[PDB]
Amino acid sequence: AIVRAHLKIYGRVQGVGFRWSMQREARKLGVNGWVRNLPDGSVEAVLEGDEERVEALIGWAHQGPPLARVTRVEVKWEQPKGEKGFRIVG
Amino acid sequence: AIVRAHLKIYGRVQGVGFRWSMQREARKLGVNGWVRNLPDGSVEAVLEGDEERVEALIGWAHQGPPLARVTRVEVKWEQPKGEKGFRIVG
Ligand SMILES: [Cl-]
Ligand SMILES: [Cl-]
Ligand SMILES: [K+]
Ligand SMILES: [K+]
Repeated sequence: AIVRAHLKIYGRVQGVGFRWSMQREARKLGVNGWVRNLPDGSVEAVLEGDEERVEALIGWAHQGPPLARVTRVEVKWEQPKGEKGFRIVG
Repeated sequence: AIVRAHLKIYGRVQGVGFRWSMQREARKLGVNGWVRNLPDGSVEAVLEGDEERVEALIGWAHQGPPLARVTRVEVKWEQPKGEKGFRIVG
């Protein structure tokens, strides 16, 4: 089924390539959406596509790139909005 | 590469078949470890195996079975211990 996951990711997650690496992984998986930094130090993302591929990216987001140290992820499931491509937006 | 993720999972996560569904998904994916209910209403799990399989299960854990509502997952990455099979402990 097609799903849309809205994430907030916490930890040592800025300045370590999280957004670029997420985008690379989304494009490999065929997941559309976006990622951005928030001013509290967290990362916000929208992941939209086939449930298996979205879940794969959610799981990836608990590890992140080598220097990320994620402590927690929050997911809110949403109705698909027809995201096209995976973009870094902030 | 082999990884080990230690999770605490919060929300409406007990009394919804979460442990049974996680066990099913773990066995499907070939992830080793365990899951248990905690007295504060949260779920604790250890997931160990190939990183792609573990990541798929972590992603699944934010959806859960149909009635599950997962509000957050806390994660700690650990040194693998040699878990074999997945079981429910508590
Ligand atoms: Cl970044
Ligand atoms: Cl259960
Ligand atoms: K990492
Ligand atoms: K659910």
